[PDB]
Amino acid sequence: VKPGEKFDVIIVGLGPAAYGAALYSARYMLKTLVIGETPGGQLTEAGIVDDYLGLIEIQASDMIKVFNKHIEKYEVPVLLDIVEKIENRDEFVVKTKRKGEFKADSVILGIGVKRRKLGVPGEQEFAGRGISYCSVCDAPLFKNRVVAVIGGGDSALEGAEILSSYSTKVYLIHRRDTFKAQPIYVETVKKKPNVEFVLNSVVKEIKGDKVVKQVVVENLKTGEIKELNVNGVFIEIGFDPPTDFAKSNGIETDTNGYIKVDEWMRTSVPGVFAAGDCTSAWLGFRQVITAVAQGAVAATSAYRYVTEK
Amino acid sequence: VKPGEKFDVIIVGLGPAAYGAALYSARYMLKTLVIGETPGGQLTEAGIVDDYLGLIEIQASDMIKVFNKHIEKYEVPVLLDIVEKIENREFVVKTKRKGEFKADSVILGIGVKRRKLGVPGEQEFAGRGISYCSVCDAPLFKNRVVAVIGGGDSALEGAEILSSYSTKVYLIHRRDTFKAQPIYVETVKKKPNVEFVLNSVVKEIKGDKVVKQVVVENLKTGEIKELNVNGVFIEIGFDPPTDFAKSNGIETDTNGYIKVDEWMRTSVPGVFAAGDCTSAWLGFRQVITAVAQGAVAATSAYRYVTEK
Ligand SMILES: NC(=O)c1ccc[n+]([C@@H]2O[C@H](COP(=O)([O-])OP(=O)(O)OC[C@H]3O[C@@H](n4cnc5c(N)ncnc54)[C@H](OP(=O)(O)O)[C@@H]3O)[C@@H](O)[C@H]2O)c1
Ligand SMILES: NC(=O)c1ccc[n+]([C@@H]2O[C@H](COP(=O)([O-])OP(=O)(O)OC[C@H]3O[C@@H](n4cnc5c(N)ncnc54)[C@H](OP(=O)(O)O)[C@@H]3O)[C@@H](O)[C@H]2O)c1
Repeated sequence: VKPGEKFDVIIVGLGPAAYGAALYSARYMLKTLVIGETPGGQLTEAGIVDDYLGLIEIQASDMIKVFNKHIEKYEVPVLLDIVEKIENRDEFVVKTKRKGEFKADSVILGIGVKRRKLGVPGEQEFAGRGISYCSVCDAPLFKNRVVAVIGGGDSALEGAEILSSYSTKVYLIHRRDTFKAQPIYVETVKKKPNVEFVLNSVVKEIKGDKVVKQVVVENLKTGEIKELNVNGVFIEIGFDPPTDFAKSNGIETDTNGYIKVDEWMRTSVPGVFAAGDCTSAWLGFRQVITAVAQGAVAATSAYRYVTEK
Repeated sequence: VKPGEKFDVIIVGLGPAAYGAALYSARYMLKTLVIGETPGGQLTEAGIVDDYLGLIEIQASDMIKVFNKHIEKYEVPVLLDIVEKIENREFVVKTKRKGEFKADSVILGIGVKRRKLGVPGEQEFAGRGISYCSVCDAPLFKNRVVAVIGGGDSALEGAEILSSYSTKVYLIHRRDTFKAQPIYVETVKKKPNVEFVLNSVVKEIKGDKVVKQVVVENLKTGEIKELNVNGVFIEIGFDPPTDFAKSNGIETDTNGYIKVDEWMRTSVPGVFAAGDCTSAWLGFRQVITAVAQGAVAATSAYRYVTEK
């Protein structure tokens, strides 16, 4: 591909939603270009994926390999870079951090979201070695083990509820006295015999040997520091939507800051579609299967928009 | 399993949506039971599947096998039978010949039934050049001549994508007008390699090992023509499970599909649905989206049960 050159559609991102959209866009014979920074997106920080039907207990690394090979069978050009802006015109102009500008009749955003990190020692050290950011995804991996879940929202509460059906013991560590998660989940989890609430507390450090062995916690009231032996730590403290990219490109966001889409993945800007974690659809529920399917839908909406145009 | 046993969730159907919901249901630790008549559902009539990301050019029969192995890894019991009734008494699911089962929730993945055409050769050339899905199989017919039967959105969109891959397309329709959206008609109309064959019907499909011709009859003149084609795409629609829905107190939309909101919730609390029996992404009949809706319906089933 050459700086310049127009495409029927340019896909921003290289996570599951992006591959999903790429596969369908290429199969509809739209001239397609994928521009994204990290191949696999969040799959780069996953370990074993067993929630994508048909790809049994597959290594995330292998999942990325086969997703890329699948779109490469259709010869979709993939540029590894960052999209800086998406300019409206008649036709779209998409600027990258290096590779230049490209034109397109439609654009599909699969930019994902940034996971919020605790920012404490041991966090990167043990990522993928006892630390997970997805309870629904990795809970089955902790049957009869001891774990801690960190946060006080719907995903931390639902995480603890799921982990309670697998783990011997679950510590729900949250920094406030109260929870913003739905009261229903709170009441539900409190009633669990193997769940212990550790309120007004924050994690100070995550320790271990080859893997996680303990979480050091500080009670923010009593200043008291204590160590809990755990086999795993699930960080469920939320995400940062790409509200700045959206606003910066004239794209409407919902009341949560996510890219606003309708059923068929259409954004507020005619000709611009979006898929995966960056959208308002199925907020909360972030899985590979749903992002890949939303990509197929976004690609379908772009095909209809381009062919009708 | 045994009649009378209780489950957290019972999934009806054994298609991609059902596999999808069973996978997430078992992983949420919901005691799960799948009751479906035909394993793989519509996948039974497909050939190579190359639109489900990560499963490259896989035979539909092998997609069915790995889908089943994925849920059997979680020991989800599968009962091969037909669900006759779903009653709210918790739920009591009545099957045709295996008894009744109890459940706190139910996920419907019953799909739709393809409208049969029924013309000589249709059976003789199954998998032999006859397809029931233009978007799925178009890439397999690059530089080949094909015919598309139908006059709706499916047929027109099919003729549109096939016009891009194929040499030429014969759009054969029995009416003088189209049931497809006007925008679809004018778009196809502008494709130089799409030839409308209106007020016409297919009389039969011929070939040797594979399809080689289609015999069409003009309803207004009785004239007959043999058209040489390498492929025949039958796009005449599907019949939703309206009657099943109404018989079970489930609301349907204006097209007769089971109505669901964004979370795959039907009009009945505790009853969810996924895949092409639902009103969501109506007409988009893809394995990938059906599997995803199953994950969503299993998640809504999970939230419902844990909160009950
Ligand atoms: N309907 C459902 O079943 C469901 C399930 C899961 C998620 N969701 C949705 O998805 C969205 C995001 O879910 P979410 O619960 O992950 O995000 P969230 O609603 O933002 O809650 C996460 C919480 O973690 C805490 N936290 C943040 N940074 C922290 C830090 N550095 N150290 C310790 N604690 C920290 C915060 O609590 P404080 O700021 O209060 O201290 C924060 O609000 C929500 O809008 C939610 O409704 C829905
Ligand atoms: N919005 C979109 O872009 C889109 C795209 C694809 C599919 N869809 C959805 O998919 C659903 C079903 O597919 P569809 O729209 O193609 O079905 P459809 O709306 O029923 O149109 C198919 C047509 O095939 C003709 N036909 C039926 N039986 C026939 C036979 N035995 N011999 C010859 N011709 C026959 C019929 O025309 P006559 O009855 O007039 O003879 C029939 O209306 C739709 O209801 C729609 O919601 C939507």
